[PDB]
Amino acid sequence: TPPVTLEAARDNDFAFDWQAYTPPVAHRLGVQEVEASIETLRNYIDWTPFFMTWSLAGKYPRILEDEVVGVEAQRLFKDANDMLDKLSAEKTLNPRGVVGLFPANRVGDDIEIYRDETRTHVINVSHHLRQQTEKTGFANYCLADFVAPKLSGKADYIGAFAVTGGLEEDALADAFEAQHDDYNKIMVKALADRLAEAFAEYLHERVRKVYWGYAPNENLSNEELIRENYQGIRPAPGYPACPEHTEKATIWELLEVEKHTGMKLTESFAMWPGASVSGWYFSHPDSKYYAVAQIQRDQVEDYARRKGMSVTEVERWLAPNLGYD
Ligand SMILES: Nc1ncnc2c1ncn2[C@@H]1O[C@H](CSCC[C@H](N)C(=O)O)[C@@H](O)[C@H]1O
Repeated sequence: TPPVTLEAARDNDFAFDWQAYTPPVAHRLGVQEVEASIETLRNYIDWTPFFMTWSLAGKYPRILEDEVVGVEAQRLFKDANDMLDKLSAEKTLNPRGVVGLFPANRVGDDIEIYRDETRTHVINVSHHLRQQTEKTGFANYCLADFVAPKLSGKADYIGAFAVTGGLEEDALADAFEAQHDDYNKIMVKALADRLAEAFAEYLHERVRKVYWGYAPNENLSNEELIRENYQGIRPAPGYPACPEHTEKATIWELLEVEKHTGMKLTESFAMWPGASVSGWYFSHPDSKYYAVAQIQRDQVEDYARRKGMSVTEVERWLAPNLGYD
């Protein structure tokens, strides 16, 4: 599909009657350190990516009864849960996280995040990109579109989070490495990954039901959570609706992530521990995932201005999304 100008894309933003809508008010404004036990998180694990890591095809639980890999799958599942039992009893891998909710409003392709409900002083800006090709019967989406425009005068909110399967991951994996035990090195890293993703799922439910509080009576099964049968999204920097990784630095500042969790960012803006998830929370009922995809030089240069970066810097961070050489 052919490219459009930045202005043409913005003229085709997500269309919504903000005058008739009351964005749900965040019940708990502020930043809260959290933790979750392995016992708590194991009921929020999505096991299917675990089997994928072990190069086995099929959806859990059906994979256990499969005819070619079911026996192997059952053995992997037993070893995994045996290791979860031990990590749990010995408290040797300890999931940690932090959550925050803030007053927020959209301005253009960005989301202003305010110190307080006066909505004057901006403590941070969450910057977003916009789809920039010809859209047939649909908006040129930008994640900012799911927050009320400041011009509408509607009180709106944004959340963020960072969670990890635990700071101990490297020590446990490295010890299996020193033992030449590649099986259990793979296993403990796969389990840390499951616990991080389970914590992201559990904490998102906590946010919808309690911290933000717009779905207090939600009652979804784990399978329904895996199918994303809830209202709102938790998009993560680096993923297709917000591919620009340096926005993780804004999450780290907003939530004081390292102070509250021990989690760190690298020079490439990768998270440490490896088993880590971070992202935003959007409440809007029409919010959804999509791909920004390829963008043009006008949007790159505008993003650079808004970020305080040179055009050269932004072309490094957005290299995979450049629709030009
Ligand atoms: N287009 C997109 N833009 C931003 N984030 C996306 C995205 N598509 C998926 N995600 C992210 O990926 C997560 C889903 S994958 C994680 C849950 C899954 N049950 C598992 O264990 O693997 C989403 O919650 C969101 O954080």
